[PDB]
Amino acid sequence: GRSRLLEDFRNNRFPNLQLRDLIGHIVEFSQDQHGSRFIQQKLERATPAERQMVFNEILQAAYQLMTDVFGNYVIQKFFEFGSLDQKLALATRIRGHVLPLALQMYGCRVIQKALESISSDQQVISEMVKELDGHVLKCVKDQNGNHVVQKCIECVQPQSLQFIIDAFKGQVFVLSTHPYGCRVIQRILEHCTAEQTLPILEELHQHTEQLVQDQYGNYVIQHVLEHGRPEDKSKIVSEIRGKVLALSQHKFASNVVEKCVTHASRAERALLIDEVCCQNDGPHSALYTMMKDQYANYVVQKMIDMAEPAQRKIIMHKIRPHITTLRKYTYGKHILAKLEKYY
RNA sequence: UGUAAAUA
Repeated sequence: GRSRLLEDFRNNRFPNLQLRDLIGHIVEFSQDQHGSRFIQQKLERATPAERQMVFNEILQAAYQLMTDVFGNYVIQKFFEFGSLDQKLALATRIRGHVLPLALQMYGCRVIQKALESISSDQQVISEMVKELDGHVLKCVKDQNGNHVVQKCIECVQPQSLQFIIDAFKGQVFVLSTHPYGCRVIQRILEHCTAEQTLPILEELHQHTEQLVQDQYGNYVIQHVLEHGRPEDKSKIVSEIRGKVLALSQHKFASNVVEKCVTHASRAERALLIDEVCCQNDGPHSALYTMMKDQYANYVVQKMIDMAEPAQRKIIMHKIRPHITTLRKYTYGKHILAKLEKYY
């Protein structure tokens, strides 16, 4: 039941209310949208004794607030402004309940806030992260849990995350096409050890042809091209070779092709470009097709940018006559710029 | 001229 004090506050009868006046009422106010915003605001100016007064009360109902639409922000504010003993005490209230919280709309924010707020070497977060063991795939696919999984990878020591890696065994193809999985895979590639990522990268290479044309998979492949080891870059490039023209005209894979052109060796780059500028297969100039394609024109620009002088001259000579052509097409109207300021 | 997730 709504106390008179909260009713009175919601009616603006206490225009200069001070945190101290909420003794006994902290939990009630935290579950109220306006009272919660009030407590959030005052915690940022509150003295330490005042924070502690509020803390003593929030600790008593911590789990309840953590899953509350408005109270979860009060909990988060102590992960922001509390001392370590306070944070650890609150995290103690998460422990035992990590899985349900991680799947809960509000609880999942609390968990991420703790992970960002408490040093990874503290026994808690260790205990907290292990609670996800046996539930990793369910969390990864969940709209709330997938952020919790990403935050663990971002904040915790990679060695303790071996269970996540094992969880992904044989699932890297499927999860890379997944709206959240692809994000989880990318955090793994950024944060885990070369030993842990070995099996991930293996499965990525196995399905590169399929992943470069996927709405989410294309991002995972680009990530390896931008941040991976050269030997993995080289593997992805070998899958593109022979398929430049087709993949260049593809909404998703066109992007992968650009990254291949950028991140390949000079030798590899030259062979990719050769496939476009200096070959003959059909009554059409591969370059002509690409120039004015909505997606491929971007690939052509990267090639012009990255080409050796020789290959660039040929690309320019083969575009030169098609000025009027380009004119009509929207997409040729950056290629034309480079042409004019080259001749 | 072109693609990326859950609170008041």
